[PDB]
Amino acid sequence: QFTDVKCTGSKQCWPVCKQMFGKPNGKCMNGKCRCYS
Repeated sequence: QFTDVKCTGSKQCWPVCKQMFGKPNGKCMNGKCRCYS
């Protein structure tokens, strides 16, 4: 899924997603994190 927090690339989005949802991977999109499956 998507997030509503500031990201600075996939790397920052990995822990951020891990925390929010629990999908330790993901990518960033012009400011917000994205998770994977």
